[PDB]
Amino acid sequence: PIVDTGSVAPLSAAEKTKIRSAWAPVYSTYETSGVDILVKFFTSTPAAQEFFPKFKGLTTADQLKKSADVRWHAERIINAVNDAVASMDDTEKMSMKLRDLSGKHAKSFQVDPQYFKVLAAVIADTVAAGDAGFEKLMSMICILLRSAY
Amino acid sequence: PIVDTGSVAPLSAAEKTKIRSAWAPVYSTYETSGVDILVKFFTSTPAAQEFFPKFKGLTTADQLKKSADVRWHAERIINAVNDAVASMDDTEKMSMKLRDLSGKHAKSFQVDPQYFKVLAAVIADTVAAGDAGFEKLMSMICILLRSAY
Ligand code: HEM
Ligand code: HEM
Repeated sequence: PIVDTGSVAPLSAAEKTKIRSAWAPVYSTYETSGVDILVKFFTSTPAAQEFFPKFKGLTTADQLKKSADVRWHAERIINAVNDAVASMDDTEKMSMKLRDLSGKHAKSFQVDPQYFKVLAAVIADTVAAGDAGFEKLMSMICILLRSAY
Repeated sequence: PIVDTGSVAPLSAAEKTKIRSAWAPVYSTYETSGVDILVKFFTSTPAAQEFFPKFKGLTTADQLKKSADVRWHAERIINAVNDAVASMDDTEKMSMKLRDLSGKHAKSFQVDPQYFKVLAAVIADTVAAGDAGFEKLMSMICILLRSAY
């Protein structure tokens, strides 16, 4: 499963290749992909809904998909992941980016760090439900997004 | 016209209101708006094309609108402006954001500062062709994006 603590073994050349493949199609239409994922996560995880101030008032999955605020937010998340995917070969760069992102969440957005793996789960279940290699990537991302807390 | 040097008078309550109105519709579909603007700017201003490394190979306005890299890039620009519009009342905040953005362009992206006003012109011509109040906002944005150079 997806972890957000400790450490995970390096990604193997085989795993990286599987990821790039499973990913490519999803990013080709991140506009949509992104929105669905975020809408799915949000509608099914009420406890974290209070952390998206700009979505106050939006309850149905219908309204959300029509809000430009939901789309922007969803588009940024989906690309942060895309950035990671693109840095799988430069673990150095991937860290700097996410560690910076971790800081923003902890100091400015003040979001509960427990949902990182919950949303990561939806992204994984959507992009490549079942792949363990992709679960590693999401675990690294989660572990790093919590580094600032 | 749009300036990127010196200073400009403060926005009047009247101008701000005109701006918010002319903007709202555009942002409601920034996904599209953004792409068109960026595609227009890029296709008609060759001299600045070499500054978008990720667009190498893309020449027709057809290819561009299909590239996820163009879309992401266009979506970020369009929102930076949206951020400004939202800060028209807090000139303080608007500065910090843009001054930071100025730095990234000068130190990391290494873009020629002369195109800020050229692209700003297309955004203005598209969102509210003719409005002088909107030209002020774009001027403030341009003056600030050059502060780091
Ligand atoms: C799946 C892992 C996640 C990634 C990679 C991620 C990525 C992002 C990105 C790319 C941004 C833009 C940062 C910026 O504005 O400069 C961001 C902003 C934000 N994130 Fe996360 N995020 C993740 C999970 C979460 C979770 C679980 C929450 C909390 C429920 C959350 C709440 C927010 C909020 C409140 C903002 C800013 C809202 C705004 O001003 O639009 N994020 N995130
Ligand atoms: C209309 C004024 C402009 C605004 C408000 C603006 C805003 C932005 C924003 C928000 C980003 C991303 C910042 C980040 O994530 O680090 C960006 C990136 C960038 N901008 Fe600008 N920009 C403007 C004009 C320009 C111009 C005219 C050039 C070209 C000469 C330029 C070239 C770049 C480059 C090279 C990037 C890298 C993005 C990438 O390909 O990944 N920008 N800009």
